[PDB]
This record gives sequence, structure tokens and C-alpha cells, in this order.
Amino acid sequence: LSGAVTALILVIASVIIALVVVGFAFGLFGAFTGQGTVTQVGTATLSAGTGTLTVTLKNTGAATQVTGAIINGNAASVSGQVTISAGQNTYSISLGGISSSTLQNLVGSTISLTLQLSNGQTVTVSAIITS
Repeated sequence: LSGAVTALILVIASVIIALVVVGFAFGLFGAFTGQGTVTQVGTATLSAGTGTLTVTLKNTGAATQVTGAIINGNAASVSGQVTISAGQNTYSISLGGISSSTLQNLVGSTISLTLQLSNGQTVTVSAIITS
């Protein structure tokens, strides 16, 4: 009599476990699709006198936040409007840890930027240097 009881106990347990795994997979699907996608729209004028980006990031997910930036192969620090709101907006972020002598000489030229986002993906930014 033990064989049948064991069979049904294991069958019910397997049904429960399979349902749990399938539900977890679908929940992971939902979590990943709305994970937060951030891209660059338009240019990003960068000031050289003090250092203040004017990037225009368009995000279609969770309200993430920038955690850092890379300038000339150096780890910078970001302060300002650091909280990335949902929806396309004009953001005024301020960089840090750059000497105001190298960047000042490049007024009117273009460089390439990267923002260190909190959801694990970086965004490449093209910039115009301005006074």
C-alpha cells in the first residue's frame, strides 16, 4: 500500500514545485522587461568653466539613478539632479574630480561620455564642450 501513497505524495509535490518554478520564471520575465531602459536623445552640452552636463536621457522603466561617470579614463563623481525620473527630460548633472585646466582648452570640441547607472547598464553620451 506504501507504493501508491508515495506515488501520489511525490506527484502532488512535483505539481507544487513545477507551478512554483513556472510562476517564478514568469515573474522574472516581468521584472526584466520593465527593468529600466535608458538611452540618449539629442546632444549634451558640457560646461568647461565648472563642469555641468546638460544631457537629455529618455528612460522607459524604473526610476534609476546615475552613480558615476568616466571622463578621460578617470573615475568621476556625480552630484546634482541625480535621480532619473521616468519620461524624457532635460537633466542638469554636475561632474567632479577633473582639473579645470585640461578641459578648458577644448572649448568648442566634441568628446564622448559614459554615465554609471544604478540598474547595471551604462549609457554612452556624446557631448559638445561649451564655456
